[PDB]
Amino acid sequence: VPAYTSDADVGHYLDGAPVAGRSGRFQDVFNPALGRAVRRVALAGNDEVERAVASARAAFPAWADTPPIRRARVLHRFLQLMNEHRDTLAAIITAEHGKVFSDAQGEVARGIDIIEFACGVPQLLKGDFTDQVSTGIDNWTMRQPLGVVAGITPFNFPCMVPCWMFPVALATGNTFVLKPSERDPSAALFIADLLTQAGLPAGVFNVVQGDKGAVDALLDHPDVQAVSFVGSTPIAAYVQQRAVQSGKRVQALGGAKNHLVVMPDANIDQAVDALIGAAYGSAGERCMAISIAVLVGDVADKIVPAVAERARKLVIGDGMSPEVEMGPIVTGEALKRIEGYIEQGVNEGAQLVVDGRGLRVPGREAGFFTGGTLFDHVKPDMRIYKEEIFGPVLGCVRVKDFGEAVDLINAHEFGNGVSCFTSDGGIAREFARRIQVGMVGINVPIPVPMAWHGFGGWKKSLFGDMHAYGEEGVRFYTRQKSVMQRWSSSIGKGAEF
Amino acid sequence: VPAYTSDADVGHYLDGAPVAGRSGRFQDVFNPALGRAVRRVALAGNDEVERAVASARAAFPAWADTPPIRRARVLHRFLQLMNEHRDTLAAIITAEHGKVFSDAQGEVARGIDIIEFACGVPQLLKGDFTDQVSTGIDNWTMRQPLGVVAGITPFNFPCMVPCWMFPVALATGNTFVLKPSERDPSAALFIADLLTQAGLPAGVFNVVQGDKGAVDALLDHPDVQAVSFVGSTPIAAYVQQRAVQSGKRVQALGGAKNHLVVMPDANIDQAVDALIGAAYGSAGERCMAISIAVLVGDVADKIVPAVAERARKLVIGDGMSPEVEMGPIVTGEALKRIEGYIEQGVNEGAQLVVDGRGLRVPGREAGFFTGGTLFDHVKPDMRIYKEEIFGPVLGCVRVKDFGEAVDLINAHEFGNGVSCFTSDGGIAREFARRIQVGMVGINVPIPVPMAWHGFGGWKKSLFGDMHAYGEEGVRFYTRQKSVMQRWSSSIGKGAEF
Amino acid sequence: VPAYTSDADVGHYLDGAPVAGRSGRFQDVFNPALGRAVRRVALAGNDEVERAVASARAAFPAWADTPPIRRARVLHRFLQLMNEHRDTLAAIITAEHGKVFSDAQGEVARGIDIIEFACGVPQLLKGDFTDQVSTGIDNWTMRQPLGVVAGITPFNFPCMVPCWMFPVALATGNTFVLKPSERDPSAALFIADLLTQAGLPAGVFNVVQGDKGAVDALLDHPDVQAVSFVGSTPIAAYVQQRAVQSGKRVQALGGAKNHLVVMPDANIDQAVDALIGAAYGSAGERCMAISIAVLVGDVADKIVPAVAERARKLVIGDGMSPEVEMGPIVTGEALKRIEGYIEQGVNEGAQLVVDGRGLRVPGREAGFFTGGTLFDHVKPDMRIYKEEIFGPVLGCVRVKDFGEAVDLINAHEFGNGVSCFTSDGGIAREFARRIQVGMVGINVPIPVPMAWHGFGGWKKSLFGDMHAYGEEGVRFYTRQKSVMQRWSSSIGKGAEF
Amino acid sequence: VPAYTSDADVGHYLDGAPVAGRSGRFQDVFNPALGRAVRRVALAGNDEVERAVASARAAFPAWADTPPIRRARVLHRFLQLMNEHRDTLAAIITAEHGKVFSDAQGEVARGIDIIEFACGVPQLLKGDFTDQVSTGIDNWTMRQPLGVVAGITPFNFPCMVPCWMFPVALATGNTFVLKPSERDPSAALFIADLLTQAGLPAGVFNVVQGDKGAVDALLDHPDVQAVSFVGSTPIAAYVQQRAVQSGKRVQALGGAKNHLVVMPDANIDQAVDALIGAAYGSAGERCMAISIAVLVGDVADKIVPAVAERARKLVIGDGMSPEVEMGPIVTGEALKRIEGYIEQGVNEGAQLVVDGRGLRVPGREAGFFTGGTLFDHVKPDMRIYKEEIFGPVLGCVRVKDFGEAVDLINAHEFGNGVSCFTSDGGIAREFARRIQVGMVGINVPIPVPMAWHGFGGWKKSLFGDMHAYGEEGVRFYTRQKSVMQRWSSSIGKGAEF
Ligand SMILES: NC(=O)c1ccc[n+]([C@@H]2O[C@H](COP(=O)([O-])OP(=O)(O)OC[C@H]3O[C@@H](n4cnc5c(N)ncnc54)[C@H](O)[C@@H]3O)[C@@H](O)[C@H]2O)c1
Repeated sequence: VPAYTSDADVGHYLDGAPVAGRSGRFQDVFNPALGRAVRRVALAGNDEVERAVASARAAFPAWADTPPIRRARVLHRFLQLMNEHRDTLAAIITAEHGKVFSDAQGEVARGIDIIEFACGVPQLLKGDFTDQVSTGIDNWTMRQPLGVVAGITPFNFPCMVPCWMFPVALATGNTFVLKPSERDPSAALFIADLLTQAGLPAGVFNVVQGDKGAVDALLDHPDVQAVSFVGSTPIAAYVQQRAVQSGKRVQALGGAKNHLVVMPDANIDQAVDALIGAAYGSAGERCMAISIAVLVGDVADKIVPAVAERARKLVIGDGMSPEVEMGPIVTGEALKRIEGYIEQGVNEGAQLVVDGRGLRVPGREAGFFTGGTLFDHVKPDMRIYKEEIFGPVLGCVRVKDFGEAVDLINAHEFGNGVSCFTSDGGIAREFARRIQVGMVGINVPIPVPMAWHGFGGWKKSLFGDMHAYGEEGVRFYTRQKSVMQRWSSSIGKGAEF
Repeated sequence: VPAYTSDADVGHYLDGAPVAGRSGRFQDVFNPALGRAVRRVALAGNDEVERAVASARAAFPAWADTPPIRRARVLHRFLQLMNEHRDTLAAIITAEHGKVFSDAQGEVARGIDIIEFACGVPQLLKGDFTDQVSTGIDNWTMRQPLGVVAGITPFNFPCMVPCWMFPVALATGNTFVLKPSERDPSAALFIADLLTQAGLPAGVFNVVQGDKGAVDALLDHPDVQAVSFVGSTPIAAYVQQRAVQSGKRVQALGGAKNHLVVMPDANIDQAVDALIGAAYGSAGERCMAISIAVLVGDVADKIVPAVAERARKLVIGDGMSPEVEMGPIVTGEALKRIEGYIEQGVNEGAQLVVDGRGLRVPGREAGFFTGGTLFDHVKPDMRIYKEEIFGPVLGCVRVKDFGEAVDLINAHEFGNGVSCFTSDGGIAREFARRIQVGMVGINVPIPVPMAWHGFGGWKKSLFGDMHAYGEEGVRFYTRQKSVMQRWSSSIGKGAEF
Repeated sequence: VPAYTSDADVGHYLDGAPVAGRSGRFQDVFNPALGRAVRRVALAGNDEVERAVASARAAFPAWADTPPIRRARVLHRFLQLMNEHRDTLAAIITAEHGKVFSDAQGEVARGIDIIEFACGVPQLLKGDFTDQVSTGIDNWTMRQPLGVVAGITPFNFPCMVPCWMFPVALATGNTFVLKPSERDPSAALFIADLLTQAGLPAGVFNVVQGDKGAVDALLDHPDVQAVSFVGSTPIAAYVQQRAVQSGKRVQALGGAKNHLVVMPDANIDQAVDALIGAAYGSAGERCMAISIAVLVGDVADKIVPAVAERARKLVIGDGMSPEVEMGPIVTGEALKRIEGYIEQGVNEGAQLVVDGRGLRVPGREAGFFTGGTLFDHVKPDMRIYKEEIFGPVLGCVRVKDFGEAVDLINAHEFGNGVSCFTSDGGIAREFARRIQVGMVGINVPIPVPMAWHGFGGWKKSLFGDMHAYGEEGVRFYTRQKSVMQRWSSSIGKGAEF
Repeated sequence: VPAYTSDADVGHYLDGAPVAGRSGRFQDVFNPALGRAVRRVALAGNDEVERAVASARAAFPAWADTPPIRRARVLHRFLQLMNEHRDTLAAIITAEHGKVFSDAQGEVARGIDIIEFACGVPQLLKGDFTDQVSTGIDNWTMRQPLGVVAGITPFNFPCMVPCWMFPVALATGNTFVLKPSERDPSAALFIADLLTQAGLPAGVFNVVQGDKGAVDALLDHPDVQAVSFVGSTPIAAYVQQRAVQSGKRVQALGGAKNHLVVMPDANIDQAVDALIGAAYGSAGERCMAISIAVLVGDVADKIVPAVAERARKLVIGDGMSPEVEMGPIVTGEALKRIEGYIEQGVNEGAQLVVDGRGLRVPGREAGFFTGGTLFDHVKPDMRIYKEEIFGPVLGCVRVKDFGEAVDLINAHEFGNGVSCFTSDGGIAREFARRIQVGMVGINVPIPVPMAWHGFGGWKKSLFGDMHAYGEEGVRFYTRQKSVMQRWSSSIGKGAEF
């Protein structure tokens, strides 16, 4: 599969067709491996957002009246098409985001998993029927679609996060307007085209490109019923407040600071492999990336020297090269912020075991590249421990026993993911049932739940009370109706009745 | 059972014991049938709210560690005690609220139904277990309690609405702080005493009396996790906004304007009986009360003359008299507001078929009594159609056919309850699946769902995305955790392993 | 699509490849439209059955260890292949069975529906997890595959009935041996080939052709765990007895005698259309075919004259002709038995309104053709009312009111399907909740439940206690295991633990 | 609580009242601690069985028409009564069965748990409702009662096993006829009296005493729909065959041979305590009793010497003495058979570490008493390993590693219960998912599942395909009905419609 190249402007999607921007405002889109802009993306105004919402509202009733099995068959055709063109989408993601090609393939596969789950929506839409609640009265419940829903997605997963939202929403009978991240929008348009090739009626799925202005226009529109958001914690709080102020259902996912605990009885080699992978995959630009390593007892001297040796030997380069393990950062501002965090960590007393600054890649000297960074003797009061770096920086914190590690983890402001490596059943049971984290792994560095369970963190990692996809996602996109029924005597109509 | 009389001050409940107020501010509590104050209720300050929250937080961990079956057994003993003392509670409710004694007995029975449902919580807390999601990895989910939750309840159901909230919350493993309506608080204290007699540990259930100040103190406290509110629409919106601003889970129920549709093929006598009962039970002080009668075709001339004849013959008096069908209004200000609504309805062109103003009850001349009021030829642009009166006022709106009635109902701002009387299966099916209302009745004037389904309206009748009690109530009070587990080889420990 | 022609012998399927018979015994296979044999089918001995069972048992462990999502993906590829080659399978079914081409297409579509449901097996295999049943003890359940299962299918649905069984059994992790009807076996082999093209491992699905001897060999084999059977009532009882005697799980479906009730307030034209279709589709060779019309009140004179007029105008001929509505009978012996039933009905006093005997089709004079037959004034004591004819014969029974019809239906020995045509809600509710029939239709002549509900009749129509496909089908193919877990203190291993 | 004494004849229960026997045949009932008969029990003939079945069939329709919530309230009152009189029932059980008083109290508590689960039947009877399966068609399922069901129970649990059956059957809407064990029938009558005091209508619950003749009369009766049986394997197979031959739903539970595995990393003291308790509680007369101890590696020398030391120090005497840990055997024939098994074990080469024969209890010299017996070096080919002794006999089998123990357990003919003691997570996971046993314990000697999961073994331990109580028990007592509904246009009735 050849590398993705294109210079045309990136527009919006409306009525089952691409449309060029009309506001006159554009933003450059960079190739991170080259360090220069390659195309532009239009920034939609209020009128284009209103046009997309009107199209979705016009399309909603007929799509809602469609039986769920036919909607599932449309999603089945879309799944076939997605399996057909996975390499092209992965190449687009590598070109714009900058991750490794195999990582993009894995992201596409993870989105296809959610689509596979959504294909079975007739089973998921079962209501409850109760007969003879009193003498001659029956009572049953069902769930019905809301209307027009909106989704706002980040840059690090331009394909998987939209697949967390739109398949289930379309399966339950809603219409969707998507606002992708402006740093890598092309994938969204690609997906929309595939949705049109699968037989989806026009207006059911629309795309608008833009920034904070388009988000505010979406949040203020009275014809929008629900909002799903994925991003950082402050923006999630702002989105939740503004959407609740206008009377909408909101779910918003925030940031993370994920810990991995190594017990004295853990497998050392597997723990080192897990730490390396989960800390330096995709250059640490994942919500489930491990950023703090908690070392218990005397295993620290068996972990830090090994991990450092693996950190210096990472292969860094262009994402389309097969042997490359880590790609560049998305933008230069993010790279500068990561370097500032490293400088702050050095200034506040943490030991800099491995320094990744000042990296030059041959043939990619202008790319936004950096090396892996490893700290030691990190303290809870340091800024590199409390704040989210979102880069290839790993810190090590040493504790005396299991209870100290549990208390340290429970005191953090984030509750997204946690992992523990051990061979003892009782320790695993107590850690699983005592930790204040939404997603827990036992010898699993990145515990992303399956498509039929749902994704969601605790504390400041989630604003709302429902999770993404799964049965939680099904319930978020529908509203419950109850019906109580009885009849009187029919002898009036005739003796036969 | 004798009438309830008492002159002691009404205080708060803390640590399994009543406590007198310490702020120094009190509010009078009236007997509506007599028209004069009979006791006082203390208004808690910020310090007393903080004390209650601290007690609940101290009690939370041990109660959460208790197995669900033992919590269910505590609730079972509480159910036995509630069945033992139902008449005393009903007499208290009649004395303070002013409803008929049989109506109070029905309210207590409806609360006991929710307690009966909550007794079966071990079945409801089943998680999902999946084996071999990949080779050697298992994945399971569970739901865990939130912590300290708060409930805010209105005056019209001083017993049933608190039973919508605290039984399920206690069954799932939370601690509860209740803020009852200050117009009739005594019942809450009674319930708390019963909860202590059933073996509930101290601090798990606390009561604070007060007003907007106590509500703000509860909404601002950082140790409170969830808020449940029942009341009018503006206060519900205010509560939701203020609680979301501090990062809490919120559910808030608002007002209503319930319609009943009479089709040309309906049973006339049963329709008249249903209209009379559902419009003039409890003096129209119910969220599920019918306030608009929609008459289709030529049945209007068969409905209005009959209903009016029943409206003039209502027996009105003190709630403890067995023959009385309707009691007084809760306060004199509410009576004045209802009379103002009647005057407005006369001024705007509606025909006043039956006028209930200027009623004097022999022996209860100082009571807040009023008669039944019936309007005719009500239009959608009138204020008596758009706004909630919350009194014994019924208006009649005439339409030409089924579609006009459906369009009229779907254009209202409220979506709480709706009813339709017919003998045709297709009309019932289309009405049930097309109406934009949360709770639907077919020949059922007041379609309150069963304890295992849940209570909730649509549009401006509910702020949030979860319903009260049932599985929705169970999910509102818990948070989901996912666990993924795997193990490595054990050959290192020995050849036997 | 051309008509299907082939003269090769029909063999068995083993280890992912066709195999020729080795017993030396064959049976002729007829083309019903031509009236002559066109090919042969081998009849397997005991050794070939044992070979198939051994292959399935050898393949079972690896297939059971496969994660459910990969099995679902194999079924997804099989679904794609089935959608690709539906017309060829329909042509084969028309050539051997003799039904109309559109009817065969509908049968293939109905099987594809069950495959679509089975593709979502990871959701269906969720167990129950409960935490802290007592202090420190957890309890969870799961369902695991049985092993080798066997299926026995009739002639009238050579594709749909096997799809009732093998997709769910393969999804839950079992291996399958199929014994198709010897009258039309080719479709089974076709399906097996498709299953091999989708990536199914060898030995997971095997086919053996034969007769009572092969069935007895399957029922006596100690390595077979479960048996599913579809056929007539006496054979179902025999199969259940013989399989239970050897300690196996059994489900067996029997015969039917389906009634349709016409109320005085029903739509006459729609009732006539439903009666014609459900009585003369596929020449009455369906378990859900309507064979008795129950007429209530004075509607009989509006039903019998119309239906008869439609019965004389049926177009009968070769199944590949587009304008043909009814095809021939499967064999000449069945045609002779149907004619004997008609003669018996004439002899016992029923009025022969329309006689279908003595039919000659131009160009198909040797085919097993017969016309539609209509009786009137049928009594419960007649043999044409009590016994199943399984042909294009419809009888009419007149009753006075609703209760008489209900009592008549509840006294029959069969309980498979029932239908009622009315416009009254109360009558529909009472009929649905009072009738002693497994499958009920309100204005639906053939109420076959959806893929996510399950298929099953009552009384003599089913031997066992579980239904086919759906959650019932999932539970039939799995066994439940419970696990209770606890751990002791880990302080012995170290102070850190 | 005083010891239970009574000399009146034990009769049957009919129409909510005790009735004396009329056949003229009686059987003596022994006090095992005294060794002499104390009363008689009548053995019902065919006519009395027919009378009980007729009474149940007469009572069935009204009980089935009762709403489930009222049936649940009847069960709630019964639960209150059972909690009130638990000590009297325990004393009766101790007097007739001969177990320790605390053991009888535990049995009563375990039955009360099942009653508590059954009190929540309205939630469990939820059907599935699906809207718009096609355009204008809805489909929903429900479950309805079967009719008259019969239960047959053993001697070792005269209270708990009947509570496995009749509460769920009554909750789902059936009528029950009970055939208790003739060795200790009084408890059944006691329970029936309590059921009458709770408001149960007459004829819903009937009791018949007897033996094989009464069982055959029950199995042959055409008005009985379902049979539940608990007992030994040969009788279970006979009952299943005879009940299937007459077309009934059957579930039958058989015998057991439960193994406990001790790993080298297990806690030695806790393992010894578990072995002693689970092997010598209730004199080994439990289906979940541990009869084989599997010792892996070098732990055998740390287990056998300790266990033997505990086996010689057991306190044996009358069950009403507080300090007694083990009571006598139920009959003298059972004691003789146990002694014969011990003699056979000595003859076939097993080492008799501890011999319990020749025991004399001071003051109870005529009682059917025996001591604890411990064998060592037991082989799979011995009769004491393959056959069920059902007494206080424990054998020890030594294996080399984990795989040998798993292979040994999987080769047995019984699959009821299994336990494994270890501190390693991976070993526990592999043992739980690989063992061919229905009920599994990790560090739990007796893994009886909770009331909301269900009880059932595998292989020769269960005949049928459904388990006892839980959702399996709910599904066994009900049959599923499907309803598909649609309506035509209503414009014919009028323009308004
Ligand atoms: N949707 C439902 O299920 C439901 C049920 C019952 C009643 N209601 C509604 O309740 C209303 C009648 O009850 P009410 O008159 O007691 O309602 P309300 O709005 O006064 O709510 C009562 C509660 O809110 C508190 N409250 C009142 N004003 C407040 C303020 N400004 N700030 C903060 N807290 C404040 C009170 O102290 C009390 O605890 C009607 O509108 C009726 O429709 C709704």
